[PDB]
Amino acid sequence: NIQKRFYKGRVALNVLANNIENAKDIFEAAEGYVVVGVLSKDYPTVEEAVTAMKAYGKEIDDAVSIGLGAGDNRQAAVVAEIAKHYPGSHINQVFPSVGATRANLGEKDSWINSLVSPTGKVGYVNISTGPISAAGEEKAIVPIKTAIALVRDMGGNSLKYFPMKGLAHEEEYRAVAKACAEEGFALEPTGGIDKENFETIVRIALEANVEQVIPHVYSSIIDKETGNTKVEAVRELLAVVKKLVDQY
Amino acid sequence: TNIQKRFYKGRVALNVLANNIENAKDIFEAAEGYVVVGVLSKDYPTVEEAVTAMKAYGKEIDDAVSIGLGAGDNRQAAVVAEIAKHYPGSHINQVFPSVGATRANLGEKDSWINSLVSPTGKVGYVNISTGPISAAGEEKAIVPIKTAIALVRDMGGNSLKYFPMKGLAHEEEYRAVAKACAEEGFALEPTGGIDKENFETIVRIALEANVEQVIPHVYSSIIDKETGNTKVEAVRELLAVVKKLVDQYA
Amino acid sequence: AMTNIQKRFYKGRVALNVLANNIENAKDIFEAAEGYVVVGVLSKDYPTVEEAVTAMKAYGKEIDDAVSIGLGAGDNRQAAVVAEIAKHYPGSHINQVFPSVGATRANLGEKDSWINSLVSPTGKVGYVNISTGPISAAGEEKAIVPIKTAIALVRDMGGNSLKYFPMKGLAHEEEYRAVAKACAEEGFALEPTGGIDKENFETIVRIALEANVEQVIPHVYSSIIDKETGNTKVEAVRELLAVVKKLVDQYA
Amino acid sequence: TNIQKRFYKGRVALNVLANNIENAKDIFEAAEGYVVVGVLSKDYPTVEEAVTAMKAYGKEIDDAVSIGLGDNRQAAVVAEIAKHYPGSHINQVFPSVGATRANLGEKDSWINSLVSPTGKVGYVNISTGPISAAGEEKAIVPIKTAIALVRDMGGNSLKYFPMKGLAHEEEYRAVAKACAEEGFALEPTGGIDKENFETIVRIALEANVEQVIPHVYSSIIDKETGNTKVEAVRELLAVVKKLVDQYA
Ligand SMILES: [Ca+2]
Ligand SMILES: [Ca+2]
Ligand SMILES: [Ca+2]
Ligand SMILES: [Ca+2]
Ligand SMILES: [Cl-]
Ligand SMILES: [Cl-]
Ligand SMILES: [Cl-]
Ligand SMILES: [Cl-]
Ligand SMILES: [Cl-]
Ligand SMILES: [Cl-]
Repeated sequence: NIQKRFYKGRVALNVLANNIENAKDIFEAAEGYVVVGVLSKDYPTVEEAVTAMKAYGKEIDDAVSIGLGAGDNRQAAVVAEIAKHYPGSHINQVFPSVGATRANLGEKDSWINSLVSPTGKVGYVNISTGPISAAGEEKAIVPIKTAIALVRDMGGNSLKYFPMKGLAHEEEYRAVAKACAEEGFALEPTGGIDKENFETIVRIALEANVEQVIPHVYSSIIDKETGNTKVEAVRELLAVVKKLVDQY
Repeated sequence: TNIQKRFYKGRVALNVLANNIENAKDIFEAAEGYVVVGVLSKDYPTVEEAVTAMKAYGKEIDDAVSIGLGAGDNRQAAVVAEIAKHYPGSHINQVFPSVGATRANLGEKDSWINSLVSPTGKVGYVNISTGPISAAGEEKAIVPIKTAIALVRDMGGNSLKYFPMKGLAHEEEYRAVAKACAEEGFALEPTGGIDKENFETIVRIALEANVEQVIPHVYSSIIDKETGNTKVEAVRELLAVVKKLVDQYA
Repeated sequence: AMTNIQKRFYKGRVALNVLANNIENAKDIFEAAEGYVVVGVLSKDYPTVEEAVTAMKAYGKEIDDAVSIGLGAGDNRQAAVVAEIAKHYPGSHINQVFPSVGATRANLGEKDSWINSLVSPTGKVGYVNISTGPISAAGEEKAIVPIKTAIALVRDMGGNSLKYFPMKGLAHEEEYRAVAKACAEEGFALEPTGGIDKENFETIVRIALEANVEQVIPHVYSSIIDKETGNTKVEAVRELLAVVKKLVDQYA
Repeated sequence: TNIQKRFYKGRVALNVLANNIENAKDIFEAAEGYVVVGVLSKDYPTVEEAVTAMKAYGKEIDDAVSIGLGDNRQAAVVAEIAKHYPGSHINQVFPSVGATRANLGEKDSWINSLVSPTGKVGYVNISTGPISAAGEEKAIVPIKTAIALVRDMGGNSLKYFPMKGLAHEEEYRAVAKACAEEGFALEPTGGIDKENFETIVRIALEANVEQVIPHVYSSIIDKETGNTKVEAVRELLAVVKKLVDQYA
């Protein structure tokens, strides 16, 4: 399960894999403190996504993160369906699909995040992150702790805070980290995270006393030519995680 | 059978409770079938016993069963979600955060699921924090009505159950809910404190706003406490008000 | 001889305003606050002026008449009811909508009380919305006016403070500071209301005292009410009093 | 004995001052009853003396007395007089309207609300009490927002003062249009004389203000006796009939 993937129980990386070969190199470079993203959108049917994800899982101790694909809400229903057949270790989901996904897991255990977004209003998140809700003229903009309580009632384990646009919403992010710490809830900062702002983003969460943090680092560490997530980048991220977690 | 068969001229269906299966049959007759009959999960100690009972009701009333929490009791949300794996009924009462689980659990079966959202004292806004953990929070998620509608659609729900209304204590709020539902093409289920003296007003507000589909819930106000039965004459009276109003506005 | 409400301000600067579930809760609150509180009793909770008057007198008998007469639920239809209650019972403090202040002061007659005036944030620093009566609040446009012009009108109508609502906690912080500074310059009192909780209370009181407002009445309602018992939490009142003392003890 | 009897064809009532009871009787006759006669609170040292006087005037002219300020320092005096004598018509400053209404109790009367030209078409100055008029800035508000406030305070009309004759004509016409649209009465005052009276009343009538009370003070008063000139009242009534007969 996912609890094995947190360095000292505090931080697990989430990065994408180009293919199974890349997944294996990533898992090794992270010393196992990682869940590896496999994207539902890369496969034409639920059936094919399941078979692929089981194949990844076999090589990396089922440390698979089931992905939408950069938070793409068109894939929410697909991910909910996949959960009937494959739990992975970690599941990315939009806010309104968390309940369906948890129900679909049935007797299987997994960890499900809930995508909520910056609003420009410190203290408040946008929970309207499914297909119909994201197409609304207005969004449901709610205090962070009220979103956490709803995610709990729906069977989720964390907030996926996306799109962060790196540090563009840093003040808002600090408030989300504080609320998560106060409620004993996990946090997954995502969007525009790179080797340069990674330390800051993870430190903010640990300094706030968020117990479990899963930073997501996607295209910024992907080699454009080969498409592979770079093993040296994964090393560098892990080095940061250790430096920070050892102190906090 | 699809709940759509239960709406008079496609516009209004009653939701009332039944005390036993005979009472349910009498109600279904009195309403000319334009009703779903509430059977409460909280009246059964196991999901299995609730399922067995609900199927027995459904056999006698063309499956026009409304699966109840029990006065919106949020502790029954998980029970109702589990019942949906085994019995879809025609109509399911659920709290906002449990709609998605309930829809998923229906599996290959179809049914109609409402979503409990509450008055806030703030015209234009509803409280969606109606599950066990969310309702215990110090603050609630108070959102514009249409944003709640959109979320309910993404979770697989069919309507807003607007509760507790306290009759017309929140009339201005309720008017705004009806306007939003009409604009969004979404159904509305007014509930709480509805009786023979405010039923017409409450249904009229929704129809005048051009809400397409309305399901008013009328519970204890029409129950004879001596027998425990929902009063058949009350159901006939409510049906007559429905036909008058639907004929006027449809 | 001191006015009743002057007795309710800690060192003359801050009086709490909280609701009570019943008389015993009111008594408990008044003790927890060391009397530096007025307790809200809402007119909307009574179906006649006479019943409200009886009830409010009964609260007053137990808490040195430290009753704050309320509208209830923000329902501006209660403004006329509050104005009529004032003919019979002054309490210590009266909540009123801007256009109903004058009738309320007139109806007090020979009786003494402190009357606030509801004005609202506008999204425009320096300006408040005074269109808070039944007809005016339903208008196509609102009377949006500089803060001091609202203060001077409230004074001509017989009121004592601005009730600044709805604050949404610290959402209108910049607008609120401008209201506080204008109140300070005019020697007028301020009653911040809406979304105040144990976490933002200190900042809300500090913004006002730092700007040199002399008398502040923060209203703390749902955030300190136990939803299960309906009581305003006595331990929350004790905590808020401790904050008030810590601030006020260094603000002169 | 209410003010509705004082409007010629239900449209226009004069308001002019009386210097003594004989002058009041003469004015009431000259206007054929289509007048409220002003008695100034400031002409008496106490409320009680004003009340005794105003009652004596009213006895002679069918209660057709307009209670006058004469001056915002008299606002509180007028509010107090209203406890004891309603007249038919009461002049009041904007912030004292609700006190005055409340003081009337069960007695009926018509209360105006003094609001002022601003130099900004569409906007009136409602800061017309003693403290408000002494402010550095004034509350300058859209006309219809003033009307709604006056209604919430229990007033019946806007007293638009000081007009300075036609110096604020564009503004006045906009006030008339707004009053007509809202079904509210209007009382033009300040510098009205025999030369601009027709123009001022025509503006209100073409705007379709239902009830208009033009106030004509010093321009028709004999300085040597203090009396309002009875022939001037007849001249004004002739203009009122000539105009109003075209609209009613
Ligand atoms: Ca099958
Ligand atoms: Ca038709
Ligand atoms: Ca000072
Ligand atoms: Ca000092
Ligand atoms: Cl981003
Ligand atoms: Cl229910
Ligand atoms: Cl109810
Ligand atoms: Cl100052
Ligand atoms: Cl608020
Ligand atoms: Cl003039």
